Amino acid sequence: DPTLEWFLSHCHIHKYPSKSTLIHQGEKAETLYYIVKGSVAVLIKDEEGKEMILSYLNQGDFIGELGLFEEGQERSAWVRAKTACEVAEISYKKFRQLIQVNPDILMRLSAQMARRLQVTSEKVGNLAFLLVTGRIAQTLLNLAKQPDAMTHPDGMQIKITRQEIGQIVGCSRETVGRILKMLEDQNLISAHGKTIVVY
Amino acid sequence: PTLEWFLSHCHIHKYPSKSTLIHQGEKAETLYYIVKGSVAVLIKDEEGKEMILSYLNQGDFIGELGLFEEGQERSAWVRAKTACEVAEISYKKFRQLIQVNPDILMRLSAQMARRLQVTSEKVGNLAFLLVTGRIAQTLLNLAKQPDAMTHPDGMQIKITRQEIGQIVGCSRETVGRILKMLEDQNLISAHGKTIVVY
Ligand SMILES: Nc1ncnc2c1ncn2[C@@H]1O[C@@H]2COP(=O)(O)O[C@H]2[C@H]1O
Ligand SMILES: Nc1ncnc2c1ncn2[C@@H]1O[C@@H]2COP(=O)(O)O[C@H]2[C@H]1O
Ligand SMILES: Nc1ncnc2c1ncn2[C@@H]1O[C@@H]2COP(=O)(O)O[C@H]2[C@H]1O
Ligand SMILES: Nc1ncnc2c1ncn2[C@@H]1O[C@@H]2COP(=O)(O)O[C@H]2[C@H]1O
Repeated sequence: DPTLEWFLSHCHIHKYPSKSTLIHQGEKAETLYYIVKGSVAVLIKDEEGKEMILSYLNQGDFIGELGLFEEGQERSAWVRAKTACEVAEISYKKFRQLIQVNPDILMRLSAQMARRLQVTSEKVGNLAFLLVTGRIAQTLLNLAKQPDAMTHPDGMQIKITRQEIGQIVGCSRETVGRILKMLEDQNLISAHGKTIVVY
Repeated sequence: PTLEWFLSHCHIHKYPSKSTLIHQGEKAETLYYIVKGSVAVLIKDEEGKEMILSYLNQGDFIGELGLFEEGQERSAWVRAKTACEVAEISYKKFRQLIQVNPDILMRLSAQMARRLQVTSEKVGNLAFLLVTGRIAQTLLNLAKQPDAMTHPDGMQIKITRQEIGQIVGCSRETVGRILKMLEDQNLISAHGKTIVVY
């Protein structure tokens, strides 16, 4: 749309190959990003290097916004390219001028921030209230209802590794393996290889 | 100044302690601002167990999450801790104010950003730490707040075992047992409703 086209005209755009890191946790934040094309993962880590995926973000999503509103902040998480990405970037200083010219661009950003708070708060609830089986079940269901799901005779077919599931729900790949076997035993899914059919 | 201006467009109401300002699932059409008092933001499970997502205080916006897209529900319960004086304004009126001076939206968004940082950390804590570790980190977090008092042995904080339980996801009895253990390990001290984090 015209508002995003205008905003993007003020950005400089860069390509990140798959698996490259756009944002490192702890970096001093002075830059806003916007995904023109591609997908990323937002990750945090514990003291042993275990990773949890806080969110995937996709085309049309802003990234690196959390430092915009107060000076001297650090990046709160790592952001890694899941595919080749084309990403627009703009200094906080320039973005603030754009906001004065047309606050609709701040409305667009803030809308995403609000949704992220909602979704992350839901995740808190899931971790606090659900067991690992329930979190894995809900994750498989949510992934089957995503745009990139594949139609299957028996339901919706998804592509995700045990490692990635573990990183979403907070458990080892071995634990994912055991729970997935349990779910197939219950005739709720089938596991082919890296492919899972959610009935 | 800009706060004064914003408030002149609001209707201000009083809320006694324990009263619910916002109920989860209600249609969101209104923005609030805490002029005085403190609140807790809470979610519930299927068994009625409650978890505190955040405490908010004077200067905090509340009920902001439905502002940017129509037909959304309140995402959580917000309950008065102390009695509160709360400014209220329709989403429609607020959207007009933003066009006059977007600094009011910058202030609100600054809070959304902080909340996402905090809530994201909570996600990590729940995923990575056992109950003892979560209680420990909670004490550490409280010790960092502005309302924490300096003490010869560290920072003194004020919180109940029920509140800690609601924050970390465990019973008040579990909190009680673990605080005793943590004291034995020479990491904290306790006294009724007051805790010193070494
Ligand atoms: N819970 C979350 N949901 C979605 N995106 C997030 C979340 N936490 C952090 N991020 C993104 O990761 C970025 C890391 O850099 P910033 O903190 O500047 O901005 C952050 C957000 O864009
Ligand atoms: N509580 C947890 N226990 C184990 N692994 C976790 C936890 N939270 C996140 N993870 C990550 O999820 C990953 C799943 O695959 P891995 O076992 O190879 O590595 C795991 C960790 O990096
Ligand atoms: N994770 C959180 N941290 C702080 N405040 C929150 C969080 N989740 C919800 N809230 C507040 O609770 C309110 C519930 O109503 P809204 O969804 O309209 O707006 C929400 C926020 O103001
Ligand atoms: N897993 C859990 N076990 C017990 N209480 C919980 C849990 N998760 C959240 N809570 C809440 O935390 C509260 C701490 O005080 P109560 O024991 O009175 O009531 C508890 C519940 O409402």
